[PDB]
Amino acid sequence: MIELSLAEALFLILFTGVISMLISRRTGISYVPIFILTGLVIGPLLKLIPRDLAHEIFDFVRVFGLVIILFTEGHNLSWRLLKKNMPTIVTLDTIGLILTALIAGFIFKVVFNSSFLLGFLFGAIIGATDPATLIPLFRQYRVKQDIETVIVTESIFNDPLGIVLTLIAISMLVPGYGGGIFSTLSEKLGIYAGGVIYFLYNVSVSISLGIFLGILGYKFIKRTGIFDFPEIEAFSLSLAFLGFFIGERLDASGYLVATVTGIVLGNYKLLKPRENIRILKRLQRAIEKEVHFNDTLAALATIFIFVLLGAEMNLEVIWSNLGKGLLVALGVMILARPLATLPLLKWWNFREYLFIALEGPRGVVPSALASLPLSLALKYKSPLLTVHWGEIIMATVVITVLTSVIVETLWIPILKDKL
Amino acid sequence: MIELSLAEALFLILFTGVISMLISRRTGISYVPIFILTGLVIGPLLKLIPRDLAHEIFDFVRVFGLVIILFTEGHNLSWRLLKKNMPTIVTLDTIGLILTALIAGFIFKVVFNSSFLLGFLFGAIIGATDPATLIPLFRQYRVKQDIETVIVTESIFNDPLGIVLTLIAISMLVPGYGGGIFSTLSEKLGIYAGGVIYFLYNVSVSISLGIFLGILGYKFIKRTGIFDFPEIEAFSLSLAFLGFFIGERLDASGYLVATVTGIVLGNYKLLKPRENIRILKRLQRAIEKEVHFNDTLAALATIFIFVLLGAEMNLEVIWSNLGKGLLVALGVMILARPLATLPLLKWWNFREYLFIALEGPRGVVPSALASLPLSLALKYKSPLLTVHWGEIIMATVVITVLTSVIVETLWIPILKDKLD
Ligand SMILES: CCCCCCCCO[C@@H]1O[C@H](CO)[C@@H](O)[C@H](O)[C@H]1O
Ligand SMILES: CCCCCCCCCCC
Ligand SMILES: [Tl+]
Ligand SMILES: [Tl+]
Repeated sequence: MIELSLAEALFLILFTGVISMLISRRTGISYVPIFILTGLVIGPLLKLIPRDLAHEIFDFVRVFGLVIILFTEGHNLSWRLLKKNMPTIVTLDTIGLILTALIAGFIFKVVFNSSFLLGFLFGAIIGATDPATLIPLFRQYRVKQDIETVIVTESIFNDPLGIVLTLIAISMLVPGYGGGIFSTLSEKLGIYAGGVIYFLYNVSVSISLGIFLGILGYKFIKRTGIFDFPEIEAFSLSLAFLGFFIGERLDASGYLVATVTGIVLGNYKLLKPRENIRILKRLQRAIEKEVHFNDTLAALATIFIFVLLGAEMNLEVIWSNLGKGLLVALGVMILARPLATLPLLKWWNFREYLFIALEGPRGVVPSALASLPLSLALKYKSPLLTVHWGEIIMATVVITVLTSVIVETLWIPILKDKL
Repeated sequence: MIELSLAEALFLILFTGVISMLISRRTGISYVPIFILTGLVIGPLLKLIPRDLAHEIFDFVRVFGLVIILFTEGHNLSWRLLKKNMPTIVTLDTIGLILTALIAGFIFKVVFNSSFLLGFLFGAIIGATDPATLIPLFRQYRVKQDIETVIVTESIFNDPLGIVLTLIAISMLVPGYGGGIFSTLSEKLGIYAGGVIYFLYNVSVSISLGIFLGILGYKFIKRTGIFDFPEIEAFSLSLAFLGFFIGERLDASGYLVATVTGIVLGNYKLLKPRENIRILKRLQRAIEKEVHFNDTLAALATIFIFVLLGAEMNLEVIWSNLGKGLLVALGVMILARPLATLPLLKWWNFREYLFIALEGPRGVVPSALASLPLSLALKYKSPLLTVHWGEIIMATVVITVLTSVIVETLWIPILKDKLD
């Protein structure tokens, strides 16, 4: 605890996270458990970074980090690969996501003895997936591309869709956090109906404003000539955060807005420019630079998120509920997940569907949403969501992230040969 | 009291700053008064960004910003051009800087009926130079590459040294700031000898540590194979701040350590000859990626610094002493700089000397250290430095920056066509 409380803590997270990243690449082991372990070392163990600083930093890193993460994830998306295998993807992010959210919710409620709403909070938090761990092994194991594309795309589209479900599941238990459209719509049309209508509204408006601001920004780049350093990176950053803030100002998921914007800018090629060659080549250069910068920021954000999650956990609650946590984990990675991917069996084989379903692990987004109910319960004390359930949900999320990551990372060589 | 949301405030500053940057590039107007006027619009006038909130943000933006900016700036230094023009820039960064701070401080002391310490604080603040607002007009008029090299390098070295001089002046006013060594010497030798010996200590230790960390980092990159995304950027950032914190824990200028580190990293080919071609390729790849990211961050930090400076100022005190601040500013531009640059004509002609001694403006660093004594006054209670004197210092720094940038960027063609 000799270090500076604020600055040197941040720098400690950065430094140790970087070293952890290096040794992760060198070892070949996943970056998730390495980062979590690092946080565990500098956090709970060595007591260098107490939970207070962890929360305070995580309150900013949540917003900035998640926004930039979803933006860069939007960038690394090719719409053609999506269109080639659309139906098997679009439905699972529309239905399968909510389905596994409900099954995880129930299977959480029946073991931790709570409300279906809190269980649904856990499920919504843990909704998004992260297959970035599997990719380094996929490329060297030469697994089929047709599944990699649909899994990665699935993650790209479910990441912001897990935040909105978390945002609404929270808004139910705490009255203050929800406001504007949700309050009135829910007050006039009940919880369920008003919630579904609010969901559709949020998604539709987010996609609309996303495409709008994406194309508008893309045209603004040409109209005023933004190709050179440092205007492109700065303007793109400001664009993403513009989408987020005015997307949230009219009460809608600005995260999904930023994601869709990243999709638009990421696929400028298909925007029908009818423009000259010079402009498009130099614009390709500019977009590449911007992608580099923002992806660096997203890397730093990823590291910070995982390390903070590792340094914000308390081993007391976790060890107190380890068996239950593992039970929930295996409950959502073996039971909830395949039964939520049933419609995928329509266009896919038995073993293929089994693979795709069973495979998906949880990562960045659930890690960044884990401490949210806790941190919110501490500030806005509600009898439905207290500190106890905050610790419970968070611990369960961390447990499931770790478990899913390690287990699903380790069981692919044999499963490849079996199929 | 804080009104607008923090995240929305930060975003507002970023957005308006970017738009202002575009407008500044297209119009040809220097980005300094554009940013300052932008912040001025969103700051005092509209009260979108509360002055207290501006303070709280600035306290972070200066620490992160100055470090990343100086570290990046260190890469833009050529050791060959440094060796070819050593005594000149050495005379500039040492003698010229200190003398400038002293005489400008004397002017401020005379005008505002100040003490010697407050004046020296002002001079130390406006000691640094930022010729980045002159580069376009330099490479458009095809001015001599020599004087451009000299000016730019002088900026590179005198930017952190200006913070040290400010650190000195700050430590002499508030009891808490002066840490470790400086205190000992100060209570043993006195403020003069203590300040000088601590200056030498800070400079030497920061430079040596910067070289050590630069070489160590280079060897680590070369060894472990830190060549590709995203290892190089993250690691270089971690190193850039490692130098800062380590340097600050040794009671030295961490900014100077980061700067020297950037100097070492920028000149990677020089550290080892005979090294394989492929190695130089990969190393240049990594270095270019790093430079891209960190320079982008430095640009954002510059935007934030200038805009925040614009949003922080209060027009009351400024307009109350506009003539005084302008008088001090003209005293710095006309008297201070050339009088401190007089021994430079031992290697250059009178015209070249005059150009050099009339071009150097005040930009980023003095703009980030503008409200530092004011902030400290609001933080700690000292019988020497008060609040309103911090207001005076800040406002005078603002006027100085604006006038220096505007005028010394404006008179470039008239001055050049007469001199060279
Ligand atoms: C003005 C000097 C600051 C550096 C400007 C670099 C402009 C080009 O930026 C380039 O972006 C590329 C995107 O892939 C990176 O791979 C390169 O490393 C980077 O140099
Ligand atoms: C309060 C102590 C509770 C102990 C629970 C430990 C769970 C370990 C499960 C191992 C499968
Ligand atoms: Tl994802
Ligand atoms: Tl400079």
